[PDB]
Amino acid sequence: MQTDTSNRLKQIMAERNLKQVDILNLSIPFQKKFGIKLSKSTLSQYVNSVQSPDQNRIYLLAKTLGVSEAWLMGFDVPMVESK
Repeated sequence: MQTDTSNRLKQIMAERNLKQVDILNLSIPFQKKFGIKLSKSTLSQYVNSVQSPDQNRIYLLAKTLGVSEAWLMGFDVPMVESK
């Protein structure tokens, strides 16, 4: 069994009372440190199950939110310990 990245993002937003604006703004310092861009439009496509994140944007969002990258991809693993 597994889930998808859209469900994982929705779990984050329910656990921590976040909206997409919070996710995107929390990511800004990480986008600069890692050299990985994420736009408002792209993040909405991930939450609405229109596209899956590529390798670089999983890494960005897993570091931003402090969660396992395998978990954020939708595998049935622990939320925190990969990377």
